[PDB]
Amino acid sequence: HVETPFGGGGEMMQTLSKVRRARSVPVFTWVEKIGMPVSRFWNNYILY
Amino acid sequence: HVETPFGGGGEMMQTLSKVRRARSVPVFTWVEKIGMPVSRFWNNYILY
Amino acid sequence: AKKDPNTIMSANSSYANGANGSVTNLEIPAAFGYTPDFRYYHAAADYTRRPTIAFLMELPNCFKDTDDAAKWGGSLKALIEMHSRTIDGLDYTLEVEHVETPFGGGGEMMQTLSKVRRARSVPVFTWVEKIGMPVSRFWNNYILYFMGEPNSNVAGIIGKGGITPAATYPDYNTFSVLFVEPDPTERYALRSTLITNMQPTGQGPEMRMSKDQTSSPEQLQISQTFTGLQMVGRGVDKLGQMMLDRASQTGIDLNAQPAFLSDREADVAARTDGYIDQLVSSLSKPGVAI
Amino acid sequence: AKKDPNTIMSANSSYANGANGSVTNLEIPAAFGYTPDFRYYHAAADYTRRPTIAFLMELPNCFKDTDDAAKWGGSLKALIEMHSRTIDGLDYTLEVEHVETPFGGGGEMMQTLSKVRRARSVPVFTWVEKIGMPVSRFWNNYILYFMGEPNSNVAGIIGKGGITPAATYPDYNTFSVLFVEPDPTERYALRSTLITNMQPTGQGPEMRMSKDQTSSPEQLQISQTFTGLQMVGRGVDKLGQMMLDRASQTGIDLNAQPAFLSDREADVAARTDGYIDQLVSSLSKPGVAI
Amino acid sequence: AKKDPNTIMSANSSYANGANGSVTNLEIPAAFGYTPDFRYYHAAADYTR
Amino acid sequence: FMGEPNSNVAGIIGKGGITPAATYPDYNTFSVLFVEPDPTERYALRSTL
Amino acid sequence: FMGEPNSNVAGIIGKGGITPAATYPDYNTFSVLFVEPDPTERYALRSTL
Repeated sequence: HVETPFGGGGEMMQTLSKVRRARSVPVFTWVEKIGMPVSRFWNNYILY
Repeated sequence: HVETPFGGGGEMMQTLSKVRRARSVPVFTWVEKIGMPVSRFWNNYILY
Repeated sequence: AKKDPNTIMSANSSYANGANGSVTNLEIPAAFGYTPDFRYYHAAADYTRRPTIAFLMELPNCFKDTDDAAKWGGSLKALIEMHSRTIDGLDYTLEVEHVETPFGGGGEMMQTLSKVRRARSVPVFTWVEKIGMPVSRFWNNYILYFMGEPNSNVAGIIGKGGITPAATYPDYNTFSVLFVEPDPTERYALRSTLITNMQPTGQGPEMRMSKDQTSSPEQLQISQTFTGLQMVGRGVDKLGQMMLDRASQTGIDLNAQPAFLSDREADVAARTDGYIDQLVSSLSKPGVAI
Repeated sequence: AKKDPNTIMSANSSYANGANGSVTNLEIPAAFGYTPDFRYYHAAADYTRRPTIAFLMELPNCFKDTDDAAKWGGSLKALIEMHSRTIDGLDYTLEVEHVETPFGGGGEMMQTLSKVRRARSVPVFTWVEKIGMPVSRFWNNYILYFMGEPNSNVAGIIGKGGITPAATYPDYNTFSVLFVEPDPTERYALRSTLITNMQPTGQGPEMRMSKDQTSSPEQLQISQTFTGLQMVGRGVDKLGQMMLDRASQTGIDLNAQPAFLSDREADVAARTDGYIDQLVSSLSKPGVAI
Repeated sequence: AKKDPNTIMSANSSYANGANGSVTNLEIPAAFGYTPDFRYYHAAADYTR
Repeated sequence: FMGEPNSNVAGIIGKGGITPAATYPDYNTFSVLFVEPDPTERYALRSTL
Repeated sequence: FMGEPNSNVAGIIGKGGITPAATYPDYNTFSVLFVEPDPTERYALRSTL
């Protein structure tokens, strides 16, 4: 919103300005297995 | 108020200047119900 | 029970000039020398501070232009003098300033007096709210009608016709108070300060609202701060002593006052079922042969 | 306490001719030789500057043609002497100028005395503004009537009749002031100055206006610089000492002055709902027995 | 409260000619002499624009 | 002869004419001598004042 | 003896005939000697003037 004083008393008049939305940042979590397949999968994905 | 020295000793003279009043910023609180009536109501209110 | 006749200053003079009550000699052999002496322990009795008494000395002239100025004055007097839960902010401590100049190069300094000053008092009264919220009403309306109104910054009283000019001078909407610290017996004044030009500064009553039905209802306390021009010296000590000379206590006993209940109400008597009624009406009276 | 008898000049003479108070002896050893000596620490007490005093000496003759000369003179006197918040711009320093020729081709030079001059004083008074705007009105009307008027460039007083010729002379619309810089006790005058031919120059009061309802009302600081023509010497020192001998301080004790209020107000005493009133009327007094 | 009767100019004359409200009397003792006097503190009320 | 809880002032002061110096210990304090005697109670072995 | 805030001048000057040299330190200053003795309070281990 935006404000402007409604007289000198200390009150404000508010006018809608803009509306937005949040943003997602996904984060997954795993536990390694015997032989470390998860780390191999992701590292080789990135590398190749 | 305002201020002006009454001599050099350290006493002070004050004169009334202005009067103002505080402001209200209402804040309601609710608890969600089966379905999601409150969240749906408010989100759709803002959107439409 | 006897003490050294030189324990009490023979006459209040020199630094003790103008004092009201008895003062210790300050020349009796005191402790913290080679050894203490039990012949002079009466002089080791110590000062202990006591609560301050505040007297209203003047009223604003704005009350005259209102209706029921008597009520306004009475409520102001009661609030300042009797309802005061606490009072703070009083202070007239001294302060001294010097200068420096090297005395050679070793690290020794020479000093010469430059100025002497004094501290300021910032009165702060506190109260606890009563049913009907009378204190908040009183102070809010004082500020709104005798000082200013937030939206226009003009006193509401000016709406009434015939308000005299010179309503902007402090005496139109300011008052005075006299503060005295007494001795334990409340017969002699030990300190005083005469502050004038007082009216609220900063915040007023709290004025907050909220809903929580599981919360326990709570008390309200009112804190207000005031302006002030404080005066001290021997002229005000005499005034404080004169004010405290009134409010004498001769003939007063707080342990022989009559009970505020003189007797049991008439309904209790009407009931006729209790301790005394058993003896009066229930038990038989055959006489005692035993 | 005791100090060396030779600390003070035995008699004021040579460069101390005309000095008023006691002047330290510069022949006593100082602290910056081989090593400071504690026997001469009294003479190390330092000079410390104290505020100057303004004494009005003469009035403009234009006051005579006005409706009330006493009011104009009293207002000018109070403004110069008692209402002056600060003063600045007094200076009578010396300044020496030399002519220089080389003493060979290696860099040396012979320097010879050529001239000696003195600085100037530009008094600047400042005040703080009061209800009704008396100071600004006083100064603006002074400039408008006893000095030029912007639309005609002629004095407003001459609108009247009978103003004598020679109205264009300094004695018509100028005054004089004597400035004295006293000692800590204000019994002896250490520095002095006598400036004549004084009237406003530069810019008068501010006189600007604006609208803003979200900004707190503000004070008005008034400044004014004046013309002058100063004198300094020993006759001026005698004049300053003669002024300072007056305004005696004997009998004055500000810690024993009576309070500006001697007793509580009559309306305050009429409410009978205070601290004293409860004792006087509310509580019973059956006596004390034990 | 009580203040000295001479605090306010009784009549608007001399340099106060044409003044509308109440103009303080300028011959009252001020706070910047030898010392201030508490009997004349009503006359120290300041100007606010 | 000591404080009273509600007012914190001695009740004796309700009698006018009580001299000043009522705050000193001699007004409202006393003294005692303690002795430890021997079995025959003729000689003092320990004492305190 | 030192100063008064409202005038920054000693009140004693309100009498007559105070010495013109009243502004020197010997007028309103004193001296003390500090000594630290031994356990027997017979010898001065350290001193300060």
